Amino acid sequence: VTNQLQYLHKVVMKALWKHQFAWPFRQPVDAVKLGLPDYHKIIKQPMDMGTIKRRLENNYYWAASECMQDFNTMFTNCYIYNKPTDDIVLMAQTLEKIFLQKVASMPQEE
Amino acid sequence: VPGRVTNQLQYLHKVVMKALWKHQFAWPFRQPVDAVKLGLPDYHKIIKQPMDMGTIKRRLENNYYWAASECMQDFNTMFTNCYIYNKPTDDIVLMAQTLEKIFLQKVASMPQEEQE
Ligand SMILES: C/C(O)=C1\C=C(c2ccccn2)c2cccc[n+]21
Ligand SMILES: C/C(O)=C1\C=C(c2ccccn2)c2cccc[n+]21
Repeated sequence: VTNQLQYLHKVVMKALWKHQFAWPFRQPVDAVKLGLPDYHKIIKQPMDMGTIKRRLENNYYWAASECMQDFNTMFTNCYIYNKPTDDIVLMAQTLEKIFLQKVASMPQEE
Repeated sequence: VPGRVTNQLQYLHKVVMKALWKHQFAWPFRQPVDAVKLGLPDYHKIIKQPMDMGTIKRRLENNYYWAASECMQDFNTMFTNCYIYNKPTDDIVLMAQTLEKIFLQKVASMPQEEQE
C-alpha cells in the first residue's frame, strides 16, 4: 500500500469499473467465446480491469507506475488488435480519457 | 486566452516532453505526419485527429493548454493514432509503446496539485 496505489484503487478503478463502457474490459479476452482465433498471436500481453482490480486488492504492485502500465497495456492491446472503426476502440478511448484525467490529480510521492 | 502557465504544465514541458523528444525512438513523432512525403494516401482517412510532439511542444510554449490533462490527452492521441493506423508487427508500434511507457513513468512523478 502506498498513497498513489490507493488513489488508483479508490479513485481511478472506481471511476472506470462502473463506467457504462467498462464491460468489455472487466474480464480477460476469451478468444474462443469472442471468435478471435488470432488474438493471442497478435497480443502477447493480454490485460484487463479484472486482473488489475484483483492485483490492487491483493497488493500485487510495488509501485503506482506498475499499475499505470497495466491500464495502458489493456488500452493499447485494444487499439493494436481491433479495426480503426470498431466500437470497442471508441469505448477504450473514452475510458482512457478518464484514466488520464484522474491520473493528473494523483499524489506525486510514493 | 486559450490557456495559462501551471506547475504541472511546466513539468510536462521541461521534464516529460524533454526526455521523450531526445529519445532514440522519437524521430517519427517530432513533426506532423506528411502522408504525401511518406506514401500513405489513406492516413487522413483513418486518422481523424493527427497529433505529434512538435504540435504539443508549440502548444506548451504558447500557453495553449488550460490544464495538464489537456496536454496529456494530446500525448495519448499521438500514441493512439500510431496503434490504430499501423500494422501490429510494424517497428513504429514498438517505438510508440516504448515512448508511452516513459511518458507514464514520468507523469507518475508530476506534482499532485495544479497551481497557476
Ligand atoms: C478488449 C477487446 O479487444 C474486446 C472485448 C470484446 C468483448 C465483446 C463482448 C463481450 C466481452 N468482450 C471484444 C469483441 C470483439 C473484438 C474485441 N473485443
Ligand atoms: C506516427 C506514424 O504513424 C508514422 C511516422 C512515420 C515517419 C516515417 C518516416 C519519417 C517520419 N515519420 C511513419 C511511417 C510509416 C507509418 C507510420 N508513420
